[PDB]
Amino acid sequence: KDLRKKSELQGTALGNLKQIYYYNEKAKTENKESHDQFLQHTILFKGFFTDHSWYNDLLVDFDSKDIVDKYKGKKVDLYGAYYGYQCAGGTPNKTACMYGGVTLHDNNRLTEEKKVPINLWLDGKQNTVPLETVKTNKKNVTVQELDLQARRYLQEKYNLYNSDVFDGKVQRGLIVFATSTEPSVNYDLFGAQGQYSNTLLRIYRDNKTINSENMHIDIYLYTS
Ligand SMILES: [Zn+2]
Repeated sequence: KDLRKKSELQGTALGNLKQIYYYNEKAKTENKESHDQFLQHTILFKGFFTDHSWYNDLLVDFDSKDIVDKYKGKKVDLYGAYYGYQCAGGTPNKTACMYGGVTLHDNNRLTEEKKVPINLWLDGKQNTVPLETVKTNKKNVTVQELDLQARRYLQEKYNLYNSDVFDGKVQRGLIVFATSTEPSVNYDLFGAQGQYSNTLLRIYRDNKTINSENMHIDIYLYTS
């Protein structure tokens, strides 16, 4: 183990994790481009939202200027969670923020949707997870795209981020994105930093991307 316990999470942090992974809508677009920037580790997509009530622009945060350079001016696809609190950079009051979630558009379409096999163990006992739970059309997919989908299932099925009072029985948990061609990426399900979206989502700022072709996800949940 030696993972964070949900009881170590404070007041609003648990509620906001449920907000992010269960209630909020996700930014999901194909074929966008921009060379606009706010700070040098960001890329500003002016007019990203066309139907949104409150928002207009999307400011994407990356780990460094080096990562920005790989996407700036190129045609890209986006899939990620965004927040409006403590966000600014474009149109005043109508700017939404996101960490990573950007992949190159050209030659990344798979002929058919790839269904990512999920292996799940609740207190050692294996549980069957439907194959259409986590899926993608990208050859190189951000871990964020996959994580958002997996955690929603965990919410629906296990009330992952509900307080104990509300049948939230899982206390510790881990998600592992196992690829055959590189080392695993694994997140502690209760290891987010802070209480708000602006800090809880920083885990995706590295824009970690993985080959979806022949990989799987392992999820280990514990009720104590
Ligand atoms: Zn595995």
